[PDB]
Amino acid sequence: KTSCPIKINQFEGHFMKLQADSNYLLSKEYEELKDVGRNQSCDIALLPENRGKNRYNNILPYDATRVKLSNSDYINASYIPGNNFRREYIVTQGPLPGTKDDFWKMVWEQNVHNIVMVTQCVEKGRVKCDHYWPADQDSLYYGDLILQMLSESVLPEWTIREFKICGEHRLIRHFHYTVWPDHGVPETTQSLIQFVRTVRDYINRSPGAGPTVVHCSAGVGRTGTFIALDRILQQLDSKDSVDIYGAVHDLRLHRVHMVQTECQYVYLHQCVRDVLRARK
Ligand SMILES: Cc1nc(C(Cc2ccccc2)(Cc2ccc(NS(=O)(=O)O)cc2)c2noc(C)n2)no1
Repeated sequence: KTSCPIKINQFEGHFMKLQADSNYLLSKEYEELKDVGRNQSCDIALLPENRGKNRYNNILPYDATRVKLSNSDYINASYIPGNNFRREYIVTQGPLPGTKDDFWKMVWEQNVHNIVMVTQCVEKGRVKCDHYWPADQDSLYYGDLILQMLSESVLPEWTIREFKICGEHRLIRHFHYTVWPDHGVPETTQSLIQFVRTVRDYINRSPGAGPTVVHCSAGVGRTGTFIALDRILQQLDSKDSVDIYGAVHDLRLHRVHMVQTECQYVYLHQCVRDVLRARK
């Protein structure tokens, strides 16, 4: 099983059916995804060299799909296919104090113009991501790069920041969703749907951009849900039919744990359901 497409017109009843007996058919599909991609080696991520480069020792890129620092080429970051092309996203863990120069190096080399962050830095007193961009308008050195924040706009559920980066100038936009708790789901579908549509709008406005960066803490759950939502919301505009199973499957061929909880998988369905409810 690589794909379970569901006709737009069948979805409400289908999803009803999925949620029956305590999400019983849902848990089965989610369970079926469990081992996807997991036959692949993680050997470079496991070198002694690289140990301090990994936030979490069980969340490592596959050797086959890992992003490489041009060049010790090692970053915890994976290439991810999207609705439109094969290297559409780069997905990474929340930077560490000791890898934030690496992270900006990758951003520069890969021609990234848009970053999506869907974790906070510290949640319930637990560190999730370093505060890896400038704290104000003063320019900062990140290895061989200089970065300056040009603007920060704080909205209730996300904050958009514009940076200028120069090497030894590109404009970068950073879309930070602030209300998605780790291992959890946002409070509403409407919020993330609208954030997803905002980002994609700007992506469309970014001629020639490299991959879009998406990250959270480990770079798998909220990051994987974000991207799966981005992909299906495009399918809802182009197709008779949406393939939530297929999307998550695909993400898993490329990185462990993409969409990391059953509830995140349920939430993807709740999103598609509500969009279609709104249309009807
Ligand atoms: C070492 C070790 N770290 C872990 C963690 C964090 C963790 C550790 C111990 C208990 C619960 C979670 C890593 C982790 C941390 C955060 C996220 N969520 S994400 O930020 O949205 O990707 C996903 C994974 C994990 N959580 O789910 C899975 C799968 N791995 N497990 O072993």
